[PDB]
Parts: sequence; structure tokens; C-alpha cells
Amino acid sequence: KIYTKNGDKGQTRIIGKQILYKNDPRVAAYGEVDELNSWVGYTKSLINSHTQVLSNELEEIQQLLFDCGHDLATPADDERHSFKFKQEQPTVWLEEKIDNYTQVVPAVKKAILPGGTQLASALHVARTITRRAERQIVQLMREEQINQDVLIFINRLSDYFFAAARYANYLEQQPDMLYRN
Amino acid sequence: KIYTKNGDKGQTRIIGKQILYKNDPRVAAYGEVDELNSWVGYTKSLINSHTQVLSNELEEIQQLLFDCGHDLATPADDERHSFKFKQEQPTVWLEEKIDNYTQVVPAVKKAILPGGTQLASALHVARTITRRAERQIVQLMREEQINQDVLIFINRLSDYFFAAARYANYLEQQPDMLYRN
Amino acid sequence: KIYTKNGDKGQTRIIGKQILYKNDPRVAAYGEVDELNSWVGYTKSLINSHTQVLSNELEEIQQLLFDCGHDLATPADDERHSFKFKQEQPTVWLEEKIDNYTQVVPAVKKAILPGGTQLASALHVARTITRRAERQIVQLMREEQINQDVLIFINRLSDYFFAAARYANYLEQQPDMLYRN
Ligand code: B12
Ligand code: B12
Ligand code: B12
Ligand SMILES: Nc1ncnc2c1ncn2[C@@H]1O[C@H](COP(=O)(O)OP(=O)(O)OP(=O)(O)O)[C@@H](O)[C@H]1O
Ligand SMILES: Nc1ncnc2c1ncn2[C@@H]1O[C@H](COP(=O)(O)OP(=O)(O)OP(=O)(O)O)[C@@H](O)[C@H]1O
Ligand SMILES: Nc1ncnc2c1ncn2[C@@H]1O[C@H](COP(=O)(O)OP(=O)(O)OP(=O)(O)O)[C@@H](O)[C@H]1O
Ligand SMILES: [Cl-]
Ligand SMILES: [Cl-]
Ligand SMILES: [Cl-]
Ligand SMILES: [Cl-]
Ligand SMILES: [Cl-]
Ligand SMILES: [Cl-]
Ligand SMILES: [K+]
Ligand SMILES: [K+]
Ligand SMILES: [K+]
Ligand SMILES: [K+]
Ligand SMILES: [K+]
Ligand SMILES: [K+]
Ligand SMILES: [Mg+2]
Ligand SMILES: [Mg+2]
Ligand SMILES: [Mg+2]
Repeated sequence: KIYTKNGDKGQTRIIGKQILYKNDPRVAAYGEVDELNSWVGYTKSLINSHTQVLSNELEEIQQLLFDCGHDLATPADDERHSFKFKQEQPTVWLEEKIDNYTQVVPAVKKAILPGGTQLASALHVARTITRRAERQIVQLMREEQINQDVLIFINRLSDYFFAAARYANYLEQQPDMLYRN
Repeated sequence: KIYTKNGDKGQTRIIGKQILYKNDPRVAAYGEVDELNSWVGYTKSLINSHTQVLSNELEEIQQLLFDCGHDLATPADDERHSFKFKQEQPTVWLEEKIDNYTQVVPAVKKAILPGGTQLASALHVARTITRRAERQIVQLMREEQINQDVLIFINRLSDYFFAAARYANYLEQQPDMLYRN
Repeated sequence: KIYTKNGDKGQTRIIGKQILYKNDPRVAAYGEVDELNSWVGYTKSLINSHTQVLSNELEEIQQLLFDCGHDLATPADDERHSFKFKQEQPTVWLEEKIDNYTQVVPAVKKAILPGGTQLASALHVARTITRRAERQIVQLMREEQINQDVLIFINRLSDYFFAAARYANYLEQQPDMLYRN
């Protein structure tokens, strides 16, 4: 059964099987990445005919987030369990999308309100959940050795979600709204 | 008026009327349960003709979450205020649903990406918000005596949301996607 | 480029340019306000013909939340950067809406389940995210001097979202459901 009940008193296992409390900074870090991954799934479910071009990359992000979570759940000192996530290829992939979407949409010099279409608005929610997960990752980094490649990718990912949100509005001919002061 | 302004300097009351700061671990715990309850309401609003079978149980979860929040807001040592939540019946109810939904959907041996239909994706968001609330409950448990029955139910509840998310995809003939490595 | 990479090791700048870790209580506070602002954008995107009357005020809240975030990112002691947010006018505006929406909808004497229409349910999610951001603001207040006007408005704002959620249900002829005990 998926329910083992071993977590009923508030403790759980990480990779390698060491037991931690569920509020441990490590468990909060990969838990927030799981929350982000679920929100990306929700965002993907809002795609329509006008925004289908974004579907493949959202699913790829979900696969990458699983790799990131895996590494966050992995203690550095247990040599039986290696980190799997390498930032270079996925991060350059995000950057290419950021550059492309920044070029195509109307240039702004002011902050935008996070909103517009349902999909663009969901991409802004994704942007802010990514940044929340990043804060938890940094809390963990300050106490334990982490795969720093995960932090590089998670940082870049919220810039991706910002650029993708603007692109989603552009795909539905929805202008962005500027902050008034 | 619902606005009393007594909370304007960042303090508030729990059951029994003792005053705590709004960032107190207790207030964060039942606040996260309120956030979960609101997300379950949102998830319920996404039900359609194909997924109506899930409506009653989502509303029942909302009623149960109110009982859970009540107990988390109740200090153990104030004998004027008793715990109301007893885990056995609601938890066995969740387990029966987990068993039923696990049986009906295609068996997997790999992790799934959290996503699919809008409803299944919302049920995965519910799964991860439940787990976030659980972490806050454990933070509170480590400082204060709690109704441990709430923790048992909240633990089981995120396994319910996982099984229900797979079932929602099944109800709309949407396959789950496997993690690639 | 929007990606500078200066945040790749988990530190970032606030207003005035001092560097903090991304898990610093200040950065968590205005980060949670950004998350709220994105959720308000998402909520606004769910408006339909029956609920158009709520569109202007949601966008106004988004502009106000930017002012609030600005002040939370501003250290009190750096006199080069003044607080911009003054609570009186926006807070009285919220209160007038609370009074109006409380009058129009069916009176209750019991707690309601947070749910109903998709929009009303999203307004309850907004209510609980506002309250989460409030907890982070109070964490910051307990360590650093803040613009206390932001806390007054953020407190009142979750009462606004509660009253607006009930009003959204009323606009679509959806009754609220009461807590059963
Ligand atoms: C880390 C981990 C995860 C991570 C995975 C990635 C990450 N790090 O962020 C996260 C937090 C996402 C996760 C989620 C869940 N998991 Co998990 N997970 C673990 C854990 C602790 C380690 C697995 C491991 O060592 N892998 C290391 C490598 C070398 O092996 P691997 O084959 O590549 O491992 C993969 C699988 O374990 C897979 N996976 C992870 N969880 C689950 C759950 C199920 C049902 C399946 C089929 C596969 C699977 O992901 C791993 C790759 O990253 C184990 C504990 C244990 N006793 O095994 C549980 C454990 C496997 N997971 C469990 C469960 C129940 C869940 C959830 C259903 C919980 C929930 N209600 O949300 C979810 C959703 C699963 C999904 N999406 O399909 C149970 C499964 C019990 C069972 N007999 O079915 C276990 C055994 C824990 C327990 N309670 O004892 N989990
Ligand atoms: C605990 C509590 C809650 C909990 C309830 C369950 C939980 N523990 O998680 C939570 C956090 C969910 C909650 C939410 C809210 N509450 Co409240 N709640 C309290 C509190 C602290 C204790 C109530 C109590 O002692 N009950 C113990 C038992 C023995 O009595 P009871 O009749 O069963 O109590 C029930 C009611 O209080 C009901 N309830 C809880 N909140 C509210 C709000 C309203 C308007 C109504 C009609 C009923 C109601 O839930 C209780 C059962 O669990 C009081 C403080 C106080 N001064 O009374 C406020 C208080 C009742 N709540 C208040 C408010 C405004 C709210 C919110 C509208 C805040 C918001 N903006 O989100 C929401 C939403 C309410 C809803 N869904 O209808 C105000 C009501 C003021 C008024 N005159 O209308 C109070 C008085 C606090 C205050 N500011 O002084 N709250
Ligand atoms: C505070 C701040 C914010 C706050 C704004 C309000 C708040 N306090 O909550 C928040 C957290 C919301 C924010 C968000 C983002 N920001 Co910002 N922000 C800052 C910061 C630290 C201070 C700005 C300042 O001093 N203003 C003070 C007053 C006197 O000047 P001002 O003209 O009124 O400032 C306004 C603009 O800066 C505007 N703004 C804020 N961020 C951004 C980003 C862009 C692209 C634009 C055009 C405008 C803009 O908001 C301010 C008014 O409150 C700077 C750091 C820096 N080096 O400048 C970055 C910085 C401007 N932001 C940056 C970025 C990338 C972002 C995000 C895209 C990050 C993301 N992926 O989510 C988002 C979204 C922006 C949006 N909605 O359009 C980058 C811009 C780099 C570039 N060359 O494009 C900067 C330079 C930080 C960095 N990485 O070096 N940020
Ligand atoms: N509340 C939580 N937040 C984040 N991560 C969690 C949480 N609970 C468990 N985990 C992590 O996710 C994995 C799968 O969760 P699962 O709920 O199966 O664990 P458990 O709660 O320890 O056991 P069980 O639910 O069977 O009693 C755990 O092995 C642990 O690594
Ligand atoms: N930010 C918050 N997060 C979680 N729980 C809260 C928060 N603020 C208040 N509470 C809890 O929810 C109850 C209802 O909230 P409410 O906003 O009415 O309280 P308040 O902020 O203390 O008062 P007011 O908003 O009238 O100034 C409170 O009595 C307290 O138990
Ligand atoms: N994870 C986060 N959570 C909340 N606020 C953040 C976070 N990261 C950065 N900030 C704040 O938001 C502003 C804009 O974020 P941005 O991502 O551009 O910053 P950075 O991560 O420091 O730099 P970069 O992403 O270019 O490496 C920052 O200047 C800082 O004030
Ligand atoms: Cl071994
Ligand atoms: Cl600006
Ligand atoms: Cl008494
Ligand atoms: Cl797997
Ligand atoms: Cl200067
Ligand atoms: Cl009640
Ligand atoms: K489990
Ligand atoms: K290792
Ligand atoms: K109130
Ligand atoms: K008691
Ligand atoms: K950036
Ligand atoms: K200042
Ligand atoms: Mg960054
Ligand atoms: Mg569990
Ligand atoms: Mg309040």
C-alpha cells in the first residue's frame, strides 16, 4: 500500500534512509520542489490551442524538477548516493528561451503586474513558487552541503517563468499592465 | 464587523483567548490547514460531468479539516477546551478510497509526474499543500503537545490526494506520465 | 538580460543594495507578497460576465501590493529610501467593500466552508495566501523595523478576500456551505 504509516508520528526518511523530522530544512526543500512540480503540472493543464507551443517545455521542467528534488534529498556525505543533476545543459536551455521570449514580446522598462490570461497568470504563480522553493533551498545550503547546480537552475527557472508568462500573454494578444509608480 | 483591528500589530488569539504573534508555530499550523481547506474548495470547483463522483468526498475533507484546525488551535493544558478530532473513522475512510482507487487505475512501478487533467493536477497541488501543512504541524508538535490524531489523518490525507489524482486522470481517460529516470 | 546570475549562490539585494541570503526574513516577507500578487492576478483571470464588477478592485489590489512589497524591501535606517505606503485611504476602501459585501449576501452566524464557484474559491485561496504573507511580515517585524502601515493593510486585506469570496458566490447564485459542527 502507498500508506505505510511510518510517518504517522512526524518523521520520515531521505535518500540513504536516515530519518529526519518532517520539518527538517532538507525535507522542506525537496517538499517545496514537489509543490512547484505539481503547480507546473496544473499550469500545463491550462494550455489551449493558442498556447500549445509551451507544452513540451513545461513537461521537461517537470522531469528536471524530479532530478533536482532527488539531489536535495541526497546527503552529500553518503557516497553510495551520487548527485545526478548537472546544471549546464538545462540552464542554457532556459536562457535560450528567456532570450527568445524577451525578444518577441513588447519591451518594457517598468515592472509589470503579474497577471493577464489564465495561463500567463499561472506562469507568474509558478515564478513565485519557484522563488519560495529557492528560499528553502538556501536555508538548507546554510546548514548542509548541497548540489549547488540545483540552486543555479532553480534561480534561472524563475526568470524563465517570468519570460514565459509574458510570452503566454503575447500568444493570446493580451498586453501586460505596468506598475503605476 | 469582521474586521476588529485587534490584529493590526501582528498578534492574535487562539482557542481559550491567549494571545500569540501571528508567526507563532501554532498559528502557522492551523493557518496552513486553512490554506489547504481553501485549495480543496478550489479543487472541488473544477469538478465536471466526468468527475462528479469525487464531489462529496472533497466536501467531507473540508469539514474534517475544520475539525483538525480546531484541535491545532486548542492548547493541550487548557482543560476547558477539549480536542474534537478522532482519527480512526476518517482515516479508515481515506484508506478505503486509497485502496479502491489504487485498484482501478493502471498499476505503476515508477514515479509519476504530477499533472494530467486540470482536476488531477489540482489534486496533486492539494497533495503537496497537505504535506506543507504537515511540516508545520510537526514544527508545532516539537514545541507543544498536540492532538496526535490530527497528524495521523494529515499524513494519510496526502496519500489520498495522490490516489485521487490518479483516479481523476483515469475518469477522463488521461494516462499518467512516468518520470524518465 | 533579466538573468544576471548574481543570485546563483543564494544571495540577493534589497532596496539600497545591501546583500542578504534569500532565506532572510525580509526577503521571505516581500517574496510572499509577490506570491500573493501573482495569485491575485490568477484570480482576476477567472472573472466572467457574472463577476466583472470585481475586476477593477483586484487590479487595484495588485498595484497596492507592489507598494507594500516596496516598503518591506526598504530598510528603515537607510534614509535615502523612504516608505511610500500609507494605509488610511486603501484600508478604508477595503472596509467600505467589506461592509457593502457583508450587507448584500445572506447573513451567517457559523463558519463557512471556503469554496463554491471557481472565482469564490480562488478568493478564499487569496485570503489564506494573504494570511501566510502576514505571518512572514510579522516574523520580519519581530527582528527589524517595518512600515507598520503595510501590516494594517495586509491584515484588513484577508477580511476583504473573505467578504469578496462570499460576494462572488452571491453573484453566481451559489449558496455558501456551513461548517457542520
Ligand atoms: C525521495 C523520495 C521521493 C521524492 C522523489 C524525488 C525527490 N527526491 O524529490 C518525492 C518527495 C517526490 C516523493 C514523492 C512520493 N513518494 Co516517495 N520516496 C522517496 C524515498 C525517500 C527515496 C527513494 C530513493 O531512495 N530513490 C533512490 C534511487 C537510487 O532509487 P530509484 O528507483 O531511482 O528511486 C525512485 C523511486 O523511489 C521514485 N519514487 C519516489 N517515490 C515514489 C513512490 C511510488 C509509489 C513509486 C512507484 C515510485 C517513487 O523516485 C525515485 C527517483 O527520484 C523513498 C523511501 C524508500 N523507502 O524507498 C520514498 C517512497 C518510495 N515514496 C513513497 C510514496 C508513497 C510517495 C508519494 C505517493 C507520497 C505522497 N502521498 O505524495 C509521493 C508521490 C510519488 C510519485 N510522484 O509518483 C513510498 C512508496 C510506498 C509504496 N510501497 O508504494 C516510499 C517507499 C516511502 C515510504 N512511505 O516508505 N518520494
Ligand atoms: C479558531 C478560530 C478560527 C479558525 C477556525 C477553525 C480552526 N481552528 O482552524 C479559522 C482559522 C479557520 C478561522 C477563520 C476565520 N475567522 Co475565526 N476565529 C477563531 C477563534 C480564534 C476561536 C473560535 C473559538 O474559540 N471557537 C471554540 C468553540 C467552542 O466555539 P464555536 O462556536 O464552535 O467556534 C466556532 C466559530 O468561532 C467558527 N468561526 C471561526 N471563525 C469564524 C468567523 C466568523 C465570521 C463566524 C461567523 C464563525 C467563525 O469556528 C469555530 C469552530 O471551529 C475566534 C476568536 C474569538 N474571539 O472568538 C475567531 C473569530 C471568530 N474569527 C473571526 C474571523 C473574522 C475569521 C475569518 C473571517 C478571518 C479571515 N479573514 O480569514 C476567517 C473565516 C471564517 C469562516 N470560514 O467562516 C473573528 C469574527 C469577528 C466577527 N465579529 O465577525 C473572530 C471573533 C476573531 C477576531 N478577529 O476577533 N477562525
Ligand atoms: C525590490 C525589487 C523587486 C521587487 C519589487 C517590489 C517589491 N519591493 O516587492 C519584486 C520582488 C516584486 C521584484 C520582482 C522582480 N524583479 Co526586481 N528588483 C528589486 C530591486 C532589489 C530593487 C529595485 C529598487 O531599488 N527600486 C527602488 C526605486 C527607487 O526605484 P524604481 O525605479 O521605482 O524601482 C522599481 C523597478 O526596479 C521595478 N522593478 C522591480 N523589479 C524589476 C524588474 C524589471 C525587469 C523591471 C523592468 C522593473 C523592475 O520595481 C521598482 C518599484 O518598486 C532591484 C535590484 C537592482 N539592482 O535594481 C531588482 C531588479 C530590478 N529586479 C530584477 C528582476 C529580474 C526581477 C524579476 C523579473 C525576477 C523574477 N524572475 O521574478 C521580478 C519581476 C519583475 C516584474 N514584475 O516586472 C532585476 C532586473 C535585471 C534586468 N536587467 O532586467 C534586478 C536589477 C535585480 C537583479 N537581478 O540584479 N523585484
Ligand atoms: N510532509 C512532507 N513534506 C515533504 N516531504 C515529505 C513529507 N512527508 C514525507 N516526505 C518525503 O516524501 C517521501 C514519501 O512520503 P510518504 O508520505 O510516503 O512518507 P511518510 O509520511 O514517511 O510515510 P507514510 O505516509 O507511508 O506514513 C518520504 O519518504 C520523505 O522523503
Ligand atoms: N495571518 C494569520 N494566519 C493564520 N491565522 C491567523 C492569522 N491572523 C489571525 N489568525 C487566526 O485566525 C483567527 C481569525 O483571524 P482574524 O483575521 O479575524 O484575526 P485578527 O487578525 O487577530 O483580528 P482582525 O483581523 O479583526 O484585526 C484569529 O482569531 C487567529 O486565531
Ligand atoms: N528566491 C527569492 N525570493 C524572494 N525574493 C527574491 C528571491 N530571489 C531574489 N529576490 C528579490 O527579488 C529581486 C529580483 O530577483 P532576481 O531573481 O532578479 O534576483 P537574483 O536572484 O539576486 O539575481 P539573478 O536571478 O539575476 O541571479 C532581487 O533583487 C531580490 O530583492
Ligand atoms: Cl548498502
Ligand atoms: Cl517600475
Ligand atoms: Cl471560563
Ligand atoms: Cl521512478
Ligand atoms: Cl547614494
Ligand atoms: Cl461555526
Ligand atoms: K505514504
Ligand atoms: K552523496
Ligand atoms: K478579522
Ligand atoms: K485542552
Ligand atoms: K533575475
Ligand atoms: K528608510
Ligand atoms: Mg534570481
Ligand atoms: Mg506520509
Ligand atoms: Mg486579521
